[PDB]
Amino acid sequence: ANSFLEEMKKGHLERECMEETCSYEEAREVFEDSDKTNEFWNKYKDGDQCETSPCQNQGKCKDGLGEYTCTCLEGFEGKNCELFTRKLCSLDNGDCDQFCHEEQNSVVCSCARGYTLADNGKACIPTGPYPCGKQTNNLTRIVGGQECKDGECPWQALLINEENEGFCGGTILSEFYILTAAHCLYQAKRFKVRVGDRNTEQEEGGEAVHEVEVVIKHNRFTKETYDFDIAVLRLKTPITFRMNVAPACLPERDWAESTLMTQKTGIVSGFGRTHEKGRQSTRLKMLEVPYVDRNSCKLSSSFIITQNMFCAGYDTKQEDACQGDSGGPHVTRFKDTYFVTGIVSWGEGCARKGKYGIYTKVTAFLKWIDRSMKTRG
Ligand SMILES: [Ca+2]
Ligand SMILES: [Ca+2]
Ligand SMILES: [Ca+2]
Ligand SMILES: [Ca+2]
Ligand SMILES: [Ca+2]
Repeated sequence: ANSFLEEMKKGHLERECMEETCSYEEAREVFEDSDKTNEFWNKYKDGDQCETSPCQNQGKCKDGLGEYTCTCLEGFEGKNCELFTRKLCSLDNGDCDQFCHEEQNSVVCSCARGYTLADNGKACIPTGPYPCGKQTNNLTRIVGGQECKDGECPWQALLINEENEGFCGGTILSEFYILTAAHCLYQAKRFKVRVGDRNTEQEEGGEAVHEVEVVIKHNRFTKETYDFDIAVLRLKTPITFRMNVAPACLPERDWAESTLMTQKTGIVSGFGRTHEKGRQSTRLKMLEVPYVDRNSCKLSSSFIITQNMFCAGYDTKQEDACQGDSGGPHVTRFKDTYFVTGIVSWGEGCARKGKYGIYTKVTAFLKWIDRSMKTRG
C-alpha cells in the first residue's frame, strides 16, 4: 500500500504485493524493472491467461492485462497461432523467384530455362556461367536517363543496314534469336545485328556482329494502326554469351500479367535518338519509366490501342521512348532477375507532356515466339 512508514521502509513484494492489492511501484520497486513488473502487474488483478496453454503450434505465451500475446513461428498466423499461413502468389509472390503457380491451394515454384529449382523448393540456381537476365549537370538532350555500364545492359543489340547505320534495337533471347519490331524489316532490305554494343563510334572488342538468316514477322501486321508490330530474327552465326552479351528470360503470360505488370517501374534500353527529331545517341542508354493505367492510356491516344499495346512513361517529365529504339525490350527488374514484359512500338512525340510511349505487349505473343523458336529450329 501507499503509507508513510510502509514505503518509508524498503518495499518488499512479499510485504506489499500479496496481502495488499499490489497496485504499483510497490509492484515495481522490489522488482526494479519494467521487464518484470509489467509481467507481474497482469498476474495479480486479472490472472495469468497463459495457465491454459492457449498458444498452439509450440508458440510462446506472454501475459498481459485483459489478454495474452502469442508468438507463432514461420508459416503460423492468427489470433492464437491456430492457423497455417496461407501461401499465395498474391502475398509475397508465394516465395517463388521466377514462376509461381497455384494448385490445390498450394504454391508451386518453377524456374525458367537456365535455372533449376532449389532443394528447398523456393530458390532458382542458375545452370550456367551467364544465365538470362543476370547482370555481371547533364544538359544537351538527356531524357532523365543514365548510361549503360558494362554487364548492366548485355541484352541489347543494334540493327544496322548496309551502310552500318543504326535504326532499331533487339533483345537477345538465345544463342540464335533476336526480338525486335516488325516494321524494322521495312526500313532496310538487309541488315546485321550487333550485340554487346557500347558505342557505335568505338569498337571496344566486345561487340559481335551477325548476319540475319531467318526473318519472321507477325502475319497480322497492320500499317495504319501499327498493330502486331513484332519481329523475330534467327542469325546465321551463333551467339556466344560473355561479359557484355547475355540473354533475357521470357516469363509466363499469367505471371507477367499478375505480378510483373503490377511492378511500379520498368526499364527500357536503346541506342535511339536522344530527343524528338534529333540525332541518334552515340552510346547505349536506358530509361526507367512507370506503367500507365489503361483508362488514361486509351483516353490520351488519338489512335486505336489494342490488347497488345500499353502506355508507359511520365506525363510531366521529359522522359519517354523515342524513335530509333524500335524493337527494344521493356524489362522489369524483379528481385534478382530482369523479365521482358514489353517491346517498344512507337510514341506520339518524344518527351511530350500528355503523351506516353506505346509498347507492344510481350505476354500476348510469347506463345507465338516459342513457335518461332521451334518452327525453324
Ligand atoms: Ca515496494
Ligand atoms: Ca513498497
Ligand atoms: Ca506470505
Ligand atoms: Ca511492505
Ligand atoms: Ca504490516
